[PDB]
Amino acid sequence: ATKVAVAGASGYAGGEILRLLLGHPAYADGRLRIGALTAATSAGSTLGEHHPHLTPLAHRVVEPTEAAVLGGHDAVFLALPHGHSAVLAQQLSPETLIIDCGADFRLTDAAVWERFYGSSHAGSWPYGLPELPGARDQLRGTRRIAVPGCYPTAALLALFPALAADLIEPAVTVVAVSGTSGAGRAATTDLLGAEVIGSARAYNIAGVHRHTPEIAQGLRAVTDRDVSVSFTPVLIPASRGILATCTARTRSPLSQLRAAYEKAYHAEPFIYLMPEGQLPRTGAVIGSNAAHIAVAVDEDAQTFVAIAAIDNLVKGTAGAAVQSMNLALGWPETDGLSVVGVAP
Amino acid sequence: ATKVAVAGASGYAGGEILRLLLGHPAYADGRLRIGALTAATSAGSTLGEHHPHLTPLAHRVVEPTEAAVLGGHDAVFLALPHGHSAVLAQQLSPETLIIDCGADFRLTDAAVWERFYGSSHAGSWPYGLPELPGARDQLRGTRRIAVPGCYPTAALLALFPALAADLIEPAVTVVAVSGTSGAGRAATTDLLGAEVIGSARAYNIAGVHRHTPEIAQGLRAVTDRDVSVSFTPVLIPASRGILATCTARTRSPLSQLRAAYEKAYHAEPFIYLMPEGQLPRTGAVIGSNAAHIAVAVDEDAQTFVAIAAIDNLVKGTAGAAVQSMNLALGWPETDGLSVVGVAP
Amino acid sequence: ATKVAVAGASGYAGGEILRLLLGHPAYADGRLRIGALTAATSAGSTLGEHHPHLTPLAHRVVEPTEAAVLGGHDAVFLALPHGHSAVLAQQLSPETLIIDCGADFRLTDAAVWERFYGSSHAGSWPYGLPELPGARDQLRGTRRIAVPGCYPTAALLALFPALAADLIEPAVTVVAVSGTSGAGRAATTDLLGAEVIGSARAYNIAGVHRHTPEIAQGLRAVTDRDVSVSFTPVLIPASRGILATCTARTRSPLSQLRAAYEKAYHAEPFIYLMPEGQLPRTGAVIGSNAAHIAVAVDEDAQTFVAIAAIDNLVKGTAGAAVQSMNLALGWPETDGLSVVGVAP
Amino acid sequence: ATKVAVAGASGYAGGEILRLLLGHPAYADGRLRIGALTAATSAGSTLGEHHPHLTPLAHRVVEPTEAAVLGGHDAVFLALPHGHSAVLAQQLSPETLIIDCGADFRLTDAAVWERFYGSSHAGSWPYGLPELPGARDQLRGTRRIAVPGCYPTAALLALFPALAADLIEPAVTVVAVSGTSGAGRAATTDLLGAEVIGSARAYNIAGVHRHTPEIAQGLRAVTDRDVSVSFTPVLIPASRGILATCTARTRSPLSQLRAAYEKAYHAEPFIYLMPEGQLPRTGAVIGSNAAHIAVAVDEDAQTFVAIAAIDNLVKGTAGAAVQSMNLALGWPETDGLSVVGVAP
Ligand SMILES: NC(=O)c1ccc[n+]([C@@H]2O[C@H](COP(=O)([O-])OP(=O)(O)OC[C@H]3O[C@@H](n4cnc5c(N)ncnc54)[C@H](OP(=O)(O)O)[C@@H]3O)[C@@H](O)[C@H]2O)c1
Ligand SMILES: NC(=O)c1ccc[n+]([C@@H]2O[C@H](COP(=O)([O-])OP(=O)(O)OC[C@H]3O[C@@H](n4cnc5c(N)ncnc54)[C@H](OP(=O)(O)O)[C@@H]3O)[C@@H](O)[C@H]2O)c1
Ligand SMILES: NC(=O)c1ccc[n+]([C@@H]2O[C@H](COP(=O)([O-])OP(=O)(O)OC[C@H]3O[C@@H](n4cnc5c(N)ncnc54)[C@H](OP(=O)(O)O)[C@@H]3O)[C@@H](O)[C@H]2O)c1
Ligand SMILES: NC(=O)c1ccc[n+]([C@@H]2O[C@H](COP(=O)([O-])OP(=O)(O)OC[C@H]3O[C@@H](n4cnc5c(N)ncnc54)[C@H](OP(=O)(O)O)[C@@H]3O)[C@@H](O)[C@H]2O)c1
Repeated sequence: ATKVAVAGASGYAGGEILRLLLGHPAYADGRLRIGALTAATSAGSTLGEHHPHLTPLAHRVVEPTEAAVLGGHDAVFLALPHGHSAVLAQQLSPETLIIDCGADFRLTDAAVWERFYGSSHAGSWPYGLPELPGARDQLRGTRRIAVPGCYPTAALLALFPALAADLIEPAVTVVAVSGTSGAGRAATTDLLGAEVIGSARAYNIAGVHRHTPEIAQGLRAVTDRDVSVSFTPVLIPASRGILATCTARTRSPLSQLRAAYEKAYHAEPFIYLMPEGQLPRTGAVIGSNAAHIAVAVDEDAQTFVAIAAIDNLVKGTAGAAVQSMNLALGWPETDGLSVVGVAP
Repeated sequence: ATKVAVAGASGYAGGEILRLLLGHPAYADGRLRIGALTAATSAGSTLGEHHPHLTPLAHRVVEPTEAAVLGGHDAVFLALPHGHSAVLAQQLSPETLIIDCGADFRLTDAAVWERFYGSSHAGSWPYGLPELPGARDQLRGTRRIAVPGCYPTAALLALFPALAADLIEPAVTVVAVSGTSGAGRAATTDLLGAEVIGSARAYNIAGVHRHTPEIAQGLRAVTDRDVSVSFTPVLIPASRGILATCTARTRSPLSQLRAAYEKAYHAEPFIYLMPEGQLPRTGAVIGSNAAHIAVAVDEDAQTFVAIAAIDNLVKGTAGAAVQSMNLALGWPETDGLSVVGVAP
Repeated sequence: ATKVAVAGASGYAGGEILRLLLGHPAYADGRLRIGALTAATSAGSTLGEHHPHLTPLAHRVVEPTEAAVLGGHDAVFLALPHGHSAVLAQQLSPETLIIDCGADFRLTDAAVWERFYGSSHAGSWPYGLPELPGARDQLRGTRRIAVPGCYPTAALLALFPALAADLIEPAVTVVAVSGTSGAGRAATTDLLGAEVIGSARAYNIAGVHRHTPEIAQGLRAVTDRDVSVSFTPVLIPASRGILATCTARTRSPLSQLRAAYEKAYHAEPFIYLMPEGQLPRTGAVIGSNAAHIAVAVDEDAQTFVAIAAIDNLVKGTAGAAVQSMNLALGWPETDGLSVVGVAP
Repeated sequence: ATKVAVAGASGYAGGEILRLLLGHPAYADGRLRIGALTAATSAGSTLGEHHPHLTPLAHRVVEPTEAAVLGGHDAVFLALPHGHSAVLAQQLSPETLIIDCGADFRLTDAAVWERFYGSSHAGSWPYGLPELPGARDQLRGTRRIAVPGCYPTAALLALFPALAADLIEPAVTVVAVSGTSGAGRAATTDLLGAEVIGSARAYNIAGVHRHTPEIAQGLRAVTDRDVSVSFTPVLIPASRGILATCTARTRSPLSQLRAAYEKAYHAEPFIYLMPEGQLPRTGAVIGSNAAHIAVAVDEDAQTFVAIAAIDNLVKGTAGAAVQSMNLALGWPETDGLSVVGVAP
């Protein structure tokens, strides 16, 4: 049996990993066991005090996040803020499958990392976005996964097919709305319900958001040209969901762009291209590992437009982690990962 | 193979039955086929124009609700407004399993039906609330099921253990908040998003709500005493969820009340009694077939208080329908019905 | 010119006092000036860092909450958590008008205060609910005001006319839903947007909420029967608004109850009795100082039902404070207090 | 006295005009009277059945929308869907002040109008955006006003100072989120609460939205350069508010751009440039006629970023209508128009 530990089990990403594992077929038949659940200060509390939706695990006592407690598990999810997985990965048995939700091993340019995160670059692990060209093969049998950030997942799925086929200019604009669970459950006044309800605001604008270079990195993997990214995130009064509106200049006809998206995504089970006349909505993908995508051309503005909707906690985090865990373990990639949303 | 038709497939309850069937183990192993999907004016359209979250069924063409279309199915869900079940059930075989989400066959007193619904009584079918004393036995192998209303489900789960144990007075008060999907997807000005968002309102107050006699009927099934029900529903700015606050006068001690609930619900897989110090929240049960329940005693007011949270679309209707379907077909009662909520 | 200080200016109640003062006619004609704005940890920041909606005051620097800073003001609003007004009030001049939004001076029974607040009783000041029988006369020319809690404001307006006329039994039940701004802006995980959005929950149930004795106290002021209060508050996903559903057994006819509410409220400018066939909604009173009320009789359950909607930050706090301020200073009671809501 | 009629009084824009008129100083001192309130199918009903927040007018009976009904009024607000206004305005006296919230008289190019609205071009009236260069001159003493659309108001305020100073390129991108009251109150399934709540969706993308040429026309008024507009609107689960994220290739450093916005807006009472390190939020402007603006430069992407927040119903429509009314009547422009938002 694959014994699984979750570090950061009391946070939003850790809770969603547990939700997905509880529903995974390997948990049903005993090939996957849910072992130690650890955190920082929540140690000693029961899991139900943080995740009342996870009633089968509510009685579990949260433990300290120490190598000894996380030891003895074949797979370890790290659902912590960036800064801990580098040292934590080193203390663990190297045979252990380590799936890091944080950013520590995402970036391939050490100088880019130091500019945006202000610490020593730890390195890079296989990127947990299996639909990216080349990425799936690197995850088969791997023992190290860097799960993508939520906004990059939406932006890259929206944009890479057009850019890989040289059908748009490499200067892209991304304005993405997001529910507030993407910010984590650490209490701040700016994330308070009364503040968030009934309001929308852009934040970390004009290149300072740390996902900007992660989008750039993913796009550079499919083109020769110099990539620039204008990325604006906008917080909206929903708990989950990302709707990324992505634009770039183009002179290619719509029919060519449509065919490029059909070719890239016809055999990708989690990507759904909208029928003609329909557009994505975050409500349709909530609680699923799906991305819903539509493309169009603004002829007057000579601008390509791609819309992508994902659940930030599933395809944008925990579902990507479980998807990559499946590939790493040699299990069917779709195990435990529904494409069906929970709407309305 | 059990072939299933869903009448009212384009509505909220029909869409949620379909979501649950797609995840049901009998669908996965071919024991259950999803057959004809019918409606009224939406006949001729594709299901994706109504339920974009159900992408595996998006291509299905909605058919007319006609006995010729519903025939040849081993099971037929009726997810229609009340008024059509009697005729449709007359036209289907007695061996066909018919599961009615509407009210037509819920009430056992013709005079009560006439007073609250203004029409002749159709009769009554086994009530699809398996947790009620005596209900499960009536549902095993049955071919006719009347699924309960969503508010009675919450209220009856909150109250019947105390009342059946003679630990409270039979004059009960229920004030229940509900998300707006409980009203259905028919477009009215009062259900418009701009109206509902940011606002709460009680409606159909002081005994005019048709679920009042349904609550009373379920309580009279566990006591000979003179039941009265003060029921106030309150619409709140959520899409799903019912939180029923239920009260009754008592002089019994809390210890005896908690023991009554633990005895009644210990072996009930969908009922979760909150640990000491915790209270239910609708967010914890969304997308699950669970009910979360806590009880307390207000000594100064000599008042018993029971709180119950359910998802109105799952345990409040479509999950109850599939739960009853499982019992009717001799399948494991929990098949396809998770207790794990989709939160936050 | 009346110089006004606000202690706790960085909080929700303090911000709403300032919003109302900015729109008060005395502010427009110079009779009223907004002086010191004080807090605790927030001292040293600008007001716009806390209340970006108050742009005319955004540049104001928040000052420490000290007697020296607060001195030299004709009126001082205290918008602090309970337990600080006694120590702060005793350091101001007795001729200073002190208006306390907290509970410190609301309760008239020292033993009840100690039970529910766990500290020594400070005493009691004129209660800032002018519509209560006898209350308005105690406020005229006063220099001490204890502003009521938000739930008691709704429950008392819903219930006192029936109880004062001996038309209902004195055992009352109140189930009130509230937007999340009633909990204050101090950051807790339970108040985070992702948690409160899409979810509802009762809290502090079965008589432990500190507003239970405050409701009982107001009701005891209109009757000599023994009062008891079953009070359940319910957090819902809105930022503002309280909808109180209040019930009591009755043997009086509806016409008599209706007449008692018309008599009590016909001359009350902030109280609006719903037209026949209409019911209150919190969205209709947001941003106004109004209460919208309807009453009914559940004949089958021999139960009176009263529904009251207020804005918890206006008539439930800062509007009541400004309303009482007007009375204390001899200004027209409605000055700066609109009855028109901001909907949708 | 100025007698005012409102056509389309039962809708969202008409109701918000009435809210502002009720708080206008001319209404308080008798110089403005609220006369005929008209609609289509809601004629015969009372206004309270549509706008329960407008309790001082709740008793008013809605009348049919006929030119003879609207005659005899010194000022007429038209808050109807496109069409109607032209036919109605032709039958009204040329000495009547007509303020049209619809699009009929906004556009100055008949071929553009035909292409996006599919009807004959009625002409064009002075555009009701007083902050636009040259606009205030045209509004003084005018008897005809075309009020701008909500999204163009936000986009033009965000972009025109940069473009007028030739500091950015004329190919602009706008992605704007909007609360659902922008869609009007006509009941459709796509606007119902359960659909809108918890979901976000772009609509009318890639140049098909009718506000695209309106944005382009406003920008052409400040540059003789060729303007292109990529405009994407996104519906979010709020009832009010527009947050426009506007980008363009930059040819300038932030200091020059900030200075240009300071110069353009320091005089403007409704336009608030955010302090250093603060960004707009729609919650801060709800219920006010304010727009909050911030600008930035993404150096790595060489992209100018401008964020604008307004209330879609106030500065986006009814507030702009009343603002232009003041100017046309020779009244103080800010009369009845607060800059203070109703937050949280
Ligand atoms: N949330 C998303 O949508 C999303 C999407 C993509 C990627 N991610 C990434 O996933 C990671 C988790 O984010 P989140 O949203 O889940 O935040 P969160 O809800 O606040 O949870 C953070 C968890 O990490 C634990 N923790 C914090 N510091 C710790 C320390 N020194 N040692 C051990 N445990 C510690 C916390 O334990 P305590 O309870 O004791 O504090 C908590 O359980 C982040 O790195 C994020 O970048 C998140
Ligand atoms: N929604 C809940 O939370 C809930 C909970 C418990 C019980 N129920 C009960 O389940 C039933 C469905 O409620 P709902 O929320 O799903 O309403 P809904 O969303 O508005 O949809 C109703 C469905 O019934 C179809 N329909 C209406 N009239 C029909 C007719 N003459 N012939 C054939 N089909 C017709 C409609 O087809 P078209 O699309 O063509 O109109 C539609 O698909 C109700 O009786 C309700 O009491 C609902
Ligand atoms: N909010 C409502 O709906 C409502 C309704 C009715 C009555 N009330 C009552 O009004 C009062 C304020 O509630 P709230 O919702 O506004 O809470 P809040 O949003 O969290 O703000 C509390 C304010 O009090 C300040 N403060 C806290 N401790 C202080 C201390 N030792 N010394 C000086 N200032 C201190 C805080 O300043 P810092 O920012 O520096 O911490 C803050 O500005 C409460 O007593 C409440 O019971 C509230
Ligand atoms: N809503 C916004 O945020 C916004 C912002 C900027 C500009 N505008 C513009 O303002 C106008 C009103 O939009 P809205 O949001 O208020 O829509 P709405 O909420 O649906 O109301 C539309 C109003 O127009 C009336 N009406 C409809 N058809 C009519 C007809 N043949 N004859 C007479 N009256 C008719 C309606 O009366 P009945 O009740 O009888 O149907 C109703 O009162 C639109 O042109 C819009 O472009 C709106």
